[PDB]
Amino acid sequence: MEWSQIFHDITTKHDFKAMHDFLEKEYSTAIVYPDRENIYQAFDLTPFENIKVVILGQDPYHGPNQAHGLAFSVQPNAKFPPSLRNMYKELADDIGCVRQTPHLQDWAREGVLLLNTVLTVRQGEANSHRDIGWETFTDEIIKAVSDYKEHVVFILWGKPAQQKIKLIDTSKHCIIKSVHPSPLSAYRGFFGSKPYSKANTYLESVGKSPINWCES
Repeated sequence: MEWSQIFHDITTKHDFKAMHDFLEKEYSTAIVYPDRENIYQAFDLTPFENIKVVILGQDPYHGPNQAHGLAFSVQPNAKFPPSLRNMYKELADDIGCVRQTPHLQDWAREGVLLLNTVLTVRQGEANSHRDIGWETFTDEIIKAVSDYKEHVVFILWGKPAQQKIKLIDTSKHCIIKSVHPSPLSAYRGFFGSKPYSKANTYLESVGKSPINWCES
């Protein structure tokens, strides 16, 4: 099973023509992030067969040079997000490594699908592309991962991400949940939650190799 087949099935099931037309207009008319060639970078770097972990995000970062198609990741020489800083602090406390690389392409290559639920945003306007169709698309992605894979870890940070438990078959997959790494919630259960080692313990228990969350 490959993403091309899944994407085709989704675009067959639902009519995305109005969404495609809107995004065409938006990219030619406004400043939309990430760069268009990166909208599906999570999928490009983590082929369907390689998925071991899914981490859900929100919409992309909306500042220059930040977003590049992976949830929570920023490019080098971009403003560094507080949630990512807290993810890295917990990683250092959990696994032990201090990451210096600001982007998460390492994690994607290891099999971590870094899936925003909304895949575009206008510059400087958080949530500007909410409710245009992306949530239908990314729900169907989540469901396809749950349906066609076995023994994947779904890491669901924050209540909105946790609503997606309805799309996940908990008899075949692991769910790790906690509050979100944002400063507004991190001190009430994200720090000390050890999601990275919990994910690896699960993967090892089902005969899979762990994620290398550290610098490569």
